[PDB]
Amino acid sequence: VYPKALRDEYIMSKTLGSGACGEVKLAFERKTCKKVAIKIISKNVETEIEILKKLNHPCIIKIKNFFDAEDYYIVLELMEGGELFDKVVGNKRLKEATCKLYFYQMLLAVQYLHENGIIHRDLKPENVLLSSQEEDCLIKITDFGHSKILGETSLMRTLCGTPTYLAPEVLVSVGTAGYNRAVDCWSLGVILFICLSGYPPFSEHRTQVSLKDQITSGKYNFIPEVWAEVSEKALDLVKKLLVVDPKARFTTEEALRHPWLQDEDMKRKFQDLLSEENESTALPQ
Amino acid sequence: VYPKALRDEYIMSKTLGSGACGEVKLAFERKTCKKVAIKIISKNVETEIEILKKLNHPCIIKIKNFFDAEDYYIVLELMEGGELFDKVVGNKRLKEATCKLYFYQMLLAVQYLHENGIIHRDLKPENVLLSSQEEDCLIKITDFGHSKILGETSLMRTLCGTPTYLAPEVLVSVGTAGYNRAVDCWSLGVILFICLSGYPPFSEHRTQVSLKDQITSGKYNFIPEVWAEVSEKALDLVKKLLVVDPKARFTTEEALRHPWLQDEDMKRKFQDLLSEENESTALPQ
Ligand SMILES: C/C(=N\Nc1ncc[nH]1)c1ccc(NC(=O)c2cc3cccc([N+](=O)[O-])c3[nH]2)cc1
Ligand SMILES: C/C(=N\Nc1ncc[nH]1)c1ccc(NC(=O)c2cc3cccc([N+](=O)[O-])c3[nH]2)cc1
Repeated sequence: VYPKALRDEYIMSKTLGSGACGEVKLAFERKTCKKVAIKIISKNVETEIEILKKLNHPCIIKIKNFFDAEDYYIVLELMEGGELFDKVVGNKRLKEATCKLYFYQMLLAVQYLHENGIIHRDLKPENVLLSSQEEDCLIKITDFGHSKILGETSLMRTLCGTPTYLAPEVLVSVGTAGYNRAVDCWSLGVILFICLSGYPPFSEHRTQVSLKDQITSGKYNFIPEVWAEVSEKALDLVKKLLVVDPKARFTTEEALRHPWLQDEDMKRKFQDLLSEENESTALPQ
Repeated sequence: VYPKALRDEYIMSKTLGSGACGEVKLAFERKTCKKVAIKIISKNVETEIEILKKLNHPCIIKIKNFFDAEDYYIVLELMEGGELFDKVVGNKRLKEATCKLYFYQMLLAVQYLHENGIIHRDLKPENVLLSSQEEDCLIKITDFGHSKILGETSLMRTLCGTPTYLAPEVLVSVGTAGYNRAVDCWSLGVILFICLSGYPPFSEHRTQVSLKDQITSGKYNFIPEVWAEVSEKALDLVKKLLVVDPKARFTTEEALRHPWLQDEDMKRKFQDLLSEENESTALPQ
């Protein structure tokens, strides 16, 4: 049975989805009679909730409520469009315009995370939720289970002293430290590749090369026929995100300044979708 | 003034030492009238205490009491010999025999840490305490302020899934992961070098090469005249600990099996010092 304090506030309904350690249910908030989603995580979820309670961005999910019972229950706003995964599965692909709208929002979300010292580390189509069943909708990033808070590092503390007794490998790691966030830009690149083409850049399908070797050489699977209808600009961005050196890789800022995203129609549609979502209280002047 | 709960149990006395964020005082336990040391740390000290409360080895300091007040107060057994630092400062050097006794204990201490999933990360002569003012004494490792508990890593969790969306640098790091403990073997190597020779292997004294370059090339400063009186075996061990590749570096096990430590007289003296320290309760048979 559901925990009493959850049943007290919400009437639980049908299943909307079902992940590995969890499941998502439709619920009705008793006070308002409005629909919510409730994510169940079976037994640092509590610290995932505190990360998410701090963040305030339209393209990142918000926690409405939380119950820590036999299992964890996370209440959030309904995302009726479901997962992005379902739009790209089975070689389905989105219009290039729709890819741009979605991707712009993802970049804004992840930029906001990185500005706020948070790395997601598990960006995938499964973790991108769509607001509605309409093509032109808002998206939100979810599932912060693998996320990490950037702070003062062990390395930074060590380098304040004299390294008389310090191991060489620690000194060598200074070259590449502080680029953990680049893992999210790589994932975005892979997500963009999938959205534009309907297939994954790295995959064991009809190849001899190991997945690991595909990834570390950066040699994505390019099938000209699938890509011919896609613009050069969109593929150019993909290529700047799938750079194997994390220091040369495009950051979210660099991506947002890329020609592919200098598209005032797309941006207008995003802004229009935002005000439509919003319900403010009346302003002076 | 000292906190009331500390004054309740102990009478505070003279200063024995004074580190950067702290100071060490002589105290008398009221109940027993026996001497203790009290380390003051001015404001994860509390988790350093919990690490130390779990460990049980004769060459690692034990916490007798702890007070978290305006400052932190850590009560421990008196180590009347003081810091090892003071035995090696000003180009002073220990007899080779004394170096072996001390170093054997350090290896046993650090082996015990690594077997128990703890890396110290700040092994230095300042953090080695001596039991008595006699040459042949027990030593204890102290100051676990930079220590880290080894556990299930982010990497291990990532590698359980398929790396479709995983950045190449994460896959590359698999080659060298799980060798963090080797930093302690390097420090031990530096400590041994200093003990045997009376001077530091890496240092900015009369050289053009930067400290960092000295360390990452592993090119220690070898002065033949200082070393001529030291055995080949002792220097051979030093060289196997000051290896720049952390995977080729000697572990504490490898060091303990080194010819330099196959010395039954040294080991006899260690065992004799242990039973002397100990006060058991009577045994059946
Ligand atoms: C925060 C979180 N997971 N965190 C963790 N932490 C460790 C494992 N999961 C979520 C994971 C998935 C979530 N999914 C949904 O809200 C959702 C999925 C879904 C599928 C179809 C339809 C809807 N819907 O709201 O209409 C849907 N909503 C929401 C939250
Ligand atoms: C646990 C710890 N420090 N932890 C942390 N954590 C962040 C910064 N320090 C210690 C650091 C140093 C300690 N030093 C001593 O007990 C000590 C130093 C010293 C010097 C001369 C004589 C004695 N003595 O006990 O007779 C001495 N005892 C003891 C504990």
